[PDB]
This record gives sequence, C-alpha cells and structure tokens, in this order.
Amino acid sequence: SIEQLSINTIRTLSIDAIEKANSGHPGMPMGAAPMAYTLWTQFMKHNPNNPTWFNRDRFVLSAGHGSMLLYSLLHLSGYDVTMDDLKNFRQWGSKTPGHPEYGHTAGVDATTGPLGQGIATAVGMAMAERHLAAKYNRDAYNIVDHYTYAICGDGDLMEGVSAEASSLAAHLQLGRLVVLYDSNDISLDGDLNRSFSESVEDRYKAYGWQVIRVEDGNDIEAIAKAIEEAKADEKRPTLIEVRTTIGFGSPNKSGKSASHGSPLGVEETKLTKEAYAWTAEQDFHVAEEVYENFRKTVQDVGETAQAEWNTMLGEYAQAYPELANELQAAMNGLLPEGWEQNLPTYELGSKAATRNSSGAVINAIAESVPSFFGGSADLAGSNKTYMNNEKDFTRDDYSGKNIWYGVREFAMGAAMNGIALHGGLKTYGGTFFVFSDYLRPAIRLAALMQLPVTYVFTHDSIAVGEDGPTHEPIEQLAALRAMPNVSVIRPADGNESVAAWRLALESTNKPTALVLTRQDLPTLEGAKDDTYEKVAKGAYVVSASKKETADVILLATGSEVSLAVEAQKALAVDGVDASVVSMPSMDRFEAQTAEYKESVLPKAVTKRFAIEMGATFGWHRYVGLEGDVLGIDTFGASAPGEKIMEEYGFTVENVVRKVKEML
Amino acid sequence: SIEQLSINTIRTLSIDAIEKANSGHPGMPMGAAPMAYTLWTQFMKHNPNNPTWFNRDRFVLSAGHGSMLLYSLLHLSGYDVTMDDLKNFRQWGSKTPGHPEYGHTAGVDATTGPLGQGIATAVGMAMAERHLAAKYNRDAYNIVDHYTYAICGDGDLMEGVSAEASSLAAHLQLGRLVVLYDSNDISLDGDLNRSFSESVEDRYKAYGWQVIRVEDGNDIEAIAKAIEEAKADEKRPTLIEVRTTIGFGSPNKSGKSASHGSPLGVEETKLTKEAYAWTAEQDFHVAEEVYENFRKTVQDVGETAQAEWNTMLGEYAQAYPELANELQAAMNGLLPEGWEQNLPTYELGSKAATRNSSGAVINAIAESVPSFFGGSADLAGSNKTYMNNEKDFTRDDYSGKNIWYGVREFAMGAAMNGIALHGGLKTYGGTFFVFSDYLRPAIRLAALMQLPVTYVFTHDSIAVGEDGPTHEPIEQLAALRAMPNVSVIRPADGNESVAAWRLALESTNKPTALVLTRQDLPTLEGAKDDTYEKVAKGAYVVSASKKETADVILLATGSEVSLAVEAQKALAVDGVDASVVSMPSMDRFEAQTAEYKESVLPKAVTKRFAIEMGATFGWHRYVGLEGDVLGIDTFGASAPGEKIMEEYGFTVENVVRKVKEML
Ligand SMILES: [Cl-]
Ligand SMILES: [Mg+2]
Ligand SMILES: [Mg+2]
Repeated sequence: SIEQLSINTIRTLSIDAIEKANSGHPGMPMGAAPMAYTLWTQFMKHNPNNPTWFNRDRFVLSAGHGSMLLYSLLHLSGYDVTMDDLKNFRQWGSKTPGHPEYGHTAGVDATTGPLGQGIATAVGMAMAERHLAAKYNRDAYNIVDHYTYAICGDGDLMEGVSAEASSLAAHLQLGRLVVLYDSNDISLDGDLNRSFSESVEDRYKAYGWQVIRVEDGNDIEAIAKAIEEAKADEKRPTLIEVRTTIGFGSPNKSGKSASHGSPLGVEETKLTKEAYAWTAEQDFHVAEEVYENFRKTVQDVGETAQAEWNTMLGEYAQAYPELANELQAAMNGLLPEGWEQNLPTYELGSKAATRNSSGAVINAIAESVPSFFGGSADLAGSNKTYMNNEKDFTRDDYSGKNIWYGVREFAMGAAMNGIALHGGLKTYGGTFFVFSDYLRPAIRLAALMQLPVTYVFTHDSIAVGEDGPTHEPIEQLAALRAMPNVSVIRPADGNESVAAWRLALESTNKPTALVLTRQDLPTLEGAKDDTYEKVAKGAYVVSASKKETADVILLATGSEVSLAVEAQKALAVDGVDASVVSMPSMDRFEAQTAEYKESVLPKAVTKRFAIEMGATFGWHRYVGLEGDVLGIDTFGASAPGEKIMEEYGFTVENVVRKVKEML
Repeated sequence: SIEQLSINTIRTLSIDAIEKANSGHPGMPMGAAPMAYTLWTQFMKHNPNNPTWFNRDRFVLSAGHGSMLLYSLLHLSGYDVTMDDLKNFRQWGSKTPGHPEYGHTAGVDATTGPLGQGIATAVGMAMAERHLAAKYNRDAYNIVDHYTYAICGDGDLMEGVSAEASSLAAHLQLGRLVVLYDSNDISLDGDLNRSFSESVEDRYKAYGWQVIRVEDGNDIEAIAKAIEEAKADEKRPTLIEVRTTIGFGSPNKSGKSASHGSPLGVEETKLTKEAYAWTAEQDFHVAEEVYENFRKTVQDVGETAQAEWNTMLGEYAQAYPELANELQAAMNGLLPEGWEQNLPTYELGSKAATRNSSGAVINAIAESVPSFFGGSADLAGSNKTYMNNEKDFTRDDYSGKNIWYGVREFAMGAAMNGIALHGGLKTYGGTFFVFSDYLRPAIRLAALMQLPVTYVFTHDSIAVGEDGPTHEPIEQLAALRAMPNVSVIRPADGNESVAAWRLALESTNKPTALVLTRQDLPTLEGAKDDTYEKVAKGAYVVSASKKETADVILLATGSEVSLAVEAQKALAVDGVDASVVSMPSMDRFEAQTAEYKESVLPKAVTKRFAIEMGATFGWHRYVGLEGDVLGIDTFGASAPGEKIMEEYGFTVENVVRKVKEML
C-alpha cells in the first residue's frame, strides 16, 4: 500500500502538472505509472545524485508524450528536478519541456517524441554497452556492465524504424535491452483496432526476442516477475507487453483516446482523485512517506552501487593503468595526442574518389583512435567504410569494431544516436547520399541533441551514372544545409577530405555529414597546403585571381572545384580574370568573421558564379541577384556518369560561356 | 521444354544486356527468372498491346536493381520495348534505364529502386483496386477486379517501410496482393546472415499474411501451385518465399554477393551460357518459338481478356449510365464541372486556422468530387483530414473514403503513390509537417513519377508551442522547396488556403504539399478578391506601397503575411513606404513570366526584407545580397506558441526595427 501510494502520487503529480500547463498528455502516465514505478524502484540501478554515472542503467521513454511520467519519477527520486520545475511543465525556459530533452533535464538519457525512434536509440545504447564491456572488461573488473531499458506505446511499434531496430537487436542478441510496452488498445487518434490488428508478440518472437505478457498492468508483482525473467535471459533482447488501461481512474474518459492528449480538466480531475482515494486537498501534493520510499529504493541503492563501482574502478586502474587511462580519455571524448599523424596525404598530381580517400582515413583512424566504432547500411563495399584490420561486431565478439547494419538506414541513424549518447565511443554510419532521406528524422534528433556522429554519404551526384535518377542526389545538399546544427562538408579532393574527417572526428556538439564522390577527383594545388585550416574556414580562395580585384568569382564545392579551376584558365585566355573559391562547408563559412568572409567574397565584387551538381536552392546567399549558378533543378538520368555531366552542362566550355554571358 | 528455354532466354538476354552496358545487376535476374516467368506467363492478365488497360493485374518490381528481368519479360511478350532498347540498357536516352521508371517505359507500372518502397506502393495499388470495386461495382458487372503483384528481395524486407505497409495490408486484409520474395541468403554486401537472422515467414504470419514457401526456386510447378494458393485466399495478402540461388548458372560467383551488382564478365558469361546448355553464338538471341510461346501465353490471353472486359463495360454503361460516366471521368483524371462551387469563403475581419480552413475544403471536396480518397497517419483529429460525411475504409467496407494509416508516415506516403498510379482516385494524406521527414523518400518518388498526390501538412511552425522542438518544423519548407517537381504552398489565410487546395486538386503532374497552421490567421484584405488567381501566381502584391517605387518590399508566406502587413503600417507612420508580397508558393512564382515577376519584385527596389518562421535558407534568391530575412535557424522550444514567437523576434516592433536597420 505504500507502493500503491507512490504510484498514485506519480499519477496525480502528472495530472496536476498538465492541468496547470493546460497542455499535455495525462492518459499514459496514468496507465503506465505502475510498470514504470516497478522498473524504476525495483530493477534499475541509477544514482539520482549522479545522473551521468557511466555504468548506470540507461533508460529511454520512447513514448515521449508521456513525459510527466518521467518528470514525476525524476523528482520523487531525488534527481535535480524540483517541485517548481514540475509546476512549470511545458513553459518557456522549463527544465520540464513537453517531450523529454537530453541535455536540458537532469537524468534524461535521450530526447524522444517522434515515435519509434526511442526504441532504436535504446538499441544503439545497448550496442555501445556490449562493445565497451568487451573492449574494457577484464578478470574481476566488470567495469562496463549495465542494462538498457525503454518504455514504448502502440505508435512506437507501428513505426518502421522500431521494426528495423528490433530485427537488428535480435541479430546482435542484445540480451540487456529490455523494453516495456504499454499495450492499451488506444492510439493517438482512436481505438488501436482502426489501424492495427497484428500480433506484436509473434512478430518479436519471429525477430528472435523473448516476449513476456502481463495481463494486468496494475499488478506490480507480475511486472516485477517479467523483468526478473527478462534479465535472466542474457541471450535475447526482451519485450514485455504490459496490458494497461489508458487514463486509468478517469470514470468518464479512462477507456478512451480522449484521455491521451489534453488535460482531463478540473471537474474530471476531482473525480479521478476521488477514484484514487486521493484525499490530499492541495495540488502537487506528495507525502513524506512517498519521498522516503524512493530515497530507500532508488537513492540509497544507487549511492551504494555507485560507490562500489568507483572502488572497483580504482583497483582496475592499478591493475591495468594504460587500459584504464584509455577508457578515461574515451569517456571524456578526448582523441589521443598526435592521432592525426597517421592520416593520408595526396601528392600533387594524384587522383582520388573522395569515398576512397574516406576509406583510407577510416583505416588510419581505426589504427590511431581506440574509441572508433561504425559501419554501413549494407553498402560497406560501395561506401568504403570497412575497417580492414578490425573484426566484425557480432553476437559472438562484441569487441569487433565493424558494424553491419543491413538495409536499415533509419535504424542505423537512430542507433548511432544511442551509441553517442552512451559515451566512450566515436561513431560513424555509411549509406548512399541519395538514401540520407531514409534516416532524416534521426539526423534531426542528432542535431537537436548535439551528438557528434559522422555520416559517410557517398555517391553524391548525377556522376553516379547508370543507376539513374532514383540513385542520384539533387536536393540532398540543400535539405541538410537548411537544418539547424548539422555540419555538411563536401570535400573537393583527397586532402580536403582528410581535413573534413578531422573536423568530423573532432566535433563535440554537432553531427557532421561527409558528402563523398563515386568518381576520382584531381588533387588540387590550391588545397594541398594547410588543408585543415582551409577546410576549417568552410570557404577559402583555392585559386586566386591575378589582381587583388577579380573580374569574377567562381564558387564551387566538392567535385565541381576542379571544373571551376579549369574554367579559370580557360577564361584567363579570353581576358577574364576569375578567382576560385572552394566551399567545402557553408555552415563553417557562415560562422567565420565579417572580416574573413569579406576576404573571400569581397562585397564590391558582385559578379559571382557558383557551380555545383545539385539544386541551386541556397546559392543566392552568395551569388546574389546579379550573380548566377550552374546547378541542377531536375532529376538525373540513367547513363554513364560523364555523359550526364556533359548533357547537364558541367563542362568547361559551358561554364566559360555562362560566365562570359553575365559580365 | 519451351518453358526452360524461355526462362533461360530471360537469363541470357539479362546477362548480355549487362555485359554490353558494362553496368548492372545480373544476380537476381539469374536466380529469379523461373519465378517471374511463371507469374507473368501463367497468372497475370495483361495486354502487352495496351499496357494502360485499367483492369490489368498491376506488377511492381520492388527489387528494382533487377530491371533486366523486367525489361526481358516486357520485350519477349510483345510490349513496346524492342531489342535495340535492350541493347541500350543504362544508356543515355534509352527506354531501359538502370532501375524501372514509370512513364518512361511501356508496361512499367511503378518506378522502383529505393528498397522497401516497391512493396509499400503495391499495397496502395491494392487499396485503390478494392476501394474502386466497392464504389463502382454492381450486379454481374465486375468492372474493377484485378490483382496486385510484386517481386522483392532480402533488402526490401529489412526496410521499415515494407514492415509498416505489410502491417497495414494485413489489417486491411488486402487479399489481392501477392508478393513474390526472392529469398537467396544474399543481401547487397555479403552473406545475409552478417546482418540478418530473423524469421520472415513468422513475421508475416504475425502481421496476418499467408506465407507459402517454395523450397526450390527453379520449380515452375511448385511456384505455380503457390500462386493458385494465394489467389483463393481472398481474405489475406500472400507472401511467397521462393528459395533461389543468386547468379544461378554462374560457376565462380553463383551464391555470392559478387553476382549481385556487377557484370559477370566476358569469360564468366561464357561458362554460364555453358551451364544453361545455351548454344547460340550471337549475343542477344531469342529463338522464334520463345516469341510465340509468349504470344500464346501473354498477348493472345491478354487481348481476349481485354475484349471481354471491354464488352462488360459496354453493358455497364447502358445499365448504369451516370455511374459509368463517373467512372470514365475518374479514370481520365477529370474533375466535375463546377466542383469548386461549394468551396468555403472567409469574409473580411474573420479568423481561421489553415488546418481548419483545409478541413472545410476537404469536406466540401468529398461532397462534390467523387474520386476523392484520403486520410491521416493517426492524426485525423489534429490534421483535420477527416471527411465527416463519409464512411471508413476497412476490411468490412471498402466503399469507405476515410483511410486510417496508423503511425506509418512512410508507408502512407508510398501507398498514396500506389493509389495515384492505379488511376480512378484523387488522394491526399496528412501528418504533422515536422514528420514530413518520415515520408521524404516517398515524396521524392512522387516527384519523380509526376504523381499529383496531395500532402496535408499541419502544425507548420514554432507556433505549435508546448509540444516542443521535436514537434516544431524549422527546415522542412526549405527541404521540400529544394526538391525538383514538388509544389509547396503555404497559404497566408483561409482564402489563400482554399485556392491552395484547388491548385493541389487541379494538379496532374506533380505532388503538392500544403503547409498549414495550427493557429488562427486573420483574413487578409489584399488576399480576399481573386484569391485563386493571385495564389496561382505563386507570389503577388498583397498590399501596395503608396508610391510608385517602394522604399522597401516585405516578403512573407503563410502566418507571417499578416505580421508583415502590420509592419507595413507601423513603417508608414515612421516615413518608410513598403509594399507587402505574399508568396504562398515559390515554385509557382518562378514559373511566371519575367514581366509578371518584375511587377511583384521590381529589379529597381533592392531593399527587400523577408519574414518567415522557418530556416532562412533559400530566401536570398529574392532578397539578394543587400536585403535581409527574419527567419529561424535554431530549433524551437517548449512554451506557449505566442511566447516562442515573441522570443524568436516575430513581433511588429522587431520587424520594424530590423527593416529600419537595413535601410
Ligand atoms: Cl500509442
Ligand atoms: Mg496507446
Ligand atoms: Mg537477395
């Protein structure tokens, strides 16, 4: 009956916070408060005074809309989420935003809301945990050893991304992933049965998960049994279908979707509190006995767990000083001193496809940077992402560094977020640039969360050639350039692409999309010296005009810079004096100083011509009303890459003509 | 037998076309030839001489890299794909591009290539078939009565979109969808089991599909029985797992991912032709009897079938003339005369949220345009997409026009494509604008295929308020505006709204995204008269500068136009004379004459200020180097919408101030 009291406090806090905000989702906090309370207080190892503890159990509220459930538990458990925080649910500047936000609220492990992704993120977190354990754990010292938990709803399990991530998690046999499914026959919009009649249990057994059913979500002893069972089966990831009733306790709107997405309201709140034998007559009431219960079951237990872990760690250090030092540095995102010495250089006269350049870099990194971990969505041979002297990450060897994601772009993107969130690893994921659209929503969460993951997007243009328009990117550059807090770098040759990789690996608070070619690019002279400082500025002058004042500026990126440089000679002959600007990254250029920008794009020179095999959208920021751009505003074609390029106008002859045309 | 010879003509035609192109995917045509031959030859009714026949069985090559298999079949059975076309596989301008392209090659029902989507598009075609039968069907007369077939591979079933579509196809008990699964233990990059170990069969049963397995994929007999078996169970969809060996016949690369996506090579194709007992010495050899075998099994069968169907149609028109007439108009994409007569109007001084505005138009269209069919990804309540005077589309009533997609944005997008492809129906689908990201690859295929589907994207800005940054679009406008052949319309009020919908329904060759507000917008004096004509222009002067040439032009779209027109009056008080341009749609504006454009945005007026709650990316096309934009280049926040709007600078006083600063 104290557990019951605690459960009803969670319920009642949630409801009251939502009444006060006059916004929010009360229904599932009420249905799910029991299973959540049981997991949080009886199974999870976590320290409310140190939410950042490396070996804490991880937790993901995949069903984001139920955020008050998480906020309640955090507050009641002694995390730094106060009563005044709860009373500011969904308000400007809150620590209690409408959906959970990693980095903004103490104890929130991931940002959820977009449905399905929380589960896939958790799958990434569980990958990181076994990978780190294999790398770092030794005799006695189970230094990395924890579980990964999530709570989801019906929506989550309809989304393809959760389907992909579950297939994957089963294949890697991630036995410490445990997902609690709030199964209540209601969706965002009405009865589940309006969209949904599949057998979740049977699908998950088919993947290869353990599934365990709980008939009565209000039965704590049963949920507790299922989790015990979940945790003893280290072989399979486990799903626990917990049968609950949405808005439990609301007489009028319990059974209904009406209870899902808006405050139950003053009269119905009173009635609900009745139904709970909730006598407390002030809102936001929590009994001393309830705090005490959480202090006993969560705070004291996590405290002790953490203290022992720290003692183990100190012993681990003496017994394995260099190993423990490496781990320390990895947990802190520090790259080893001098790691970049390893990297390729491309000599004047060489030719390299930037996907190949990227592969050579990836191999030099795997050798010099112990925290590197990544793979491809089933395109390893085409993306060049494979670490040739590293093992595969598998159910049989969690220490392998090469991940085989299969044809699961979206789950890949979301797992990468989970890998980064965990800490202790630098990750990357490869697919064809044209398929970046498949994982777009995960990129956006990586941007929101400030996660420094790296995407290896190859086959970046119509130069892809025979595969045709469904495989040729056109608008993909603009679609990422417009997104807040993503860096997009499209290197113009081998050396720019080594600098690009350094910038991606060095990132701490934003994802980096590397945009790479299928086809060979000529090593540029203007790029060879101080490439890193050049690429770091985002745009620099790769080939100066003759006078301090150019007749025209050619701007180009990636594979079009070489083109721009030939055009430049061709124009010199005809008495036109061009400078060439290489712009491997618009976002980095934009962050530079008014004085630096002005030194690369002189305001008095209005004659500017951008060249890029992609949408023209975005280029007028640089070329203005009086400049022009050679880009591509239609889809591509199926033909040898160089034939499309010629037909689409990417030839010196055409650039010279279009340029002479506008001055 | 003549079957085996016909089957190996498919094989060799495919091999040699790839040899000659020196590019392509030999592996699957080799392994899948038997199964595809059996389906095409012994089950599908289709008339090579009329690929457009409304009641043919539809076919989707979801595993699009296997295009030579489809092209071989089309040629051999007498569709307008000639031998020379085959000899120009993957060549510039040819009718045989590397992945199938709808509208480019006779008898290709859908564009495929991006994996997984083919299946989800098939699901939509099957949804159209059934809906259309229930609407238009009658006694004796089976006007709409056909099947939907696809062929997919391992990759397709790892993709989340095929999971979502399959779940939904099961829910709807689309009994006339049969997917042939080329199951060969080889994915794109190596052994299937490096990434994949799930039970596909058990998963599909779990959803509610029928799974028939064919143990030996060379057994025409066994495959044929499976298909019969699929066609008497009109209760659920069927998945037939056909076990094949990729690159069957190849000695050094059969069974290996090596046969997947490169030409066999000149001497390895020698050995393979050896293994088929293929003796011909010229390259693209088709023996006379093979042609005839196809003429008997496909052409003759197809013509008789179409003739019989044509007569039944004759009887139908005599027996239900007004109905028959309706069907005819639908199949020809014709909107009824005066359909737009009951279209809502908003009087000066009124208010309307464009999602409600849109809701009103949707209901008015369901009344007056009988080919309408659409729904929401579980957000009918919030998107306002529901037709309140229409029934729901269900396994028990396909006459229902209201579709319930569930939480499956991607599958809904691809299904809509399948619906538009079928013919007979005008579709739309709704979700939060922030989640357009989820169905992006399907929007791209819609743009590619020139399908006039309509997206209802509501909740378009940080005005969404409390739900927070994961739910507040920023970059979604730019991301769509950059893509070729998509129209994007962001109505500035209720009237601009109604016009947008008309332009959308009137579309015939491009998807239209409607970008709609959760919050009320004030009806605009300048938009009130000739709304349709103004919006059709893309951008127009919504309230004039007092004077010949303005001091400044204010550009705005959607919910920002009113802020702009208010800025314009505060600016007037202060001595600055501004005109206000509403741009509901940048793409429509760009298509206007140079002279129309000059009238809205005179090249003389260089002081131009853009205002929009979304990335600033792209605006410089209009405001140039000398102008400015007030937009949002960070993520949003969790707070009342009003409050986020003020904090992010969207107030009269801040607009007036930033304009003065650029004067
Ligand atoms: Cl749900
Ligand atoms: Mg639910
Ligand atoms: Mg395969």
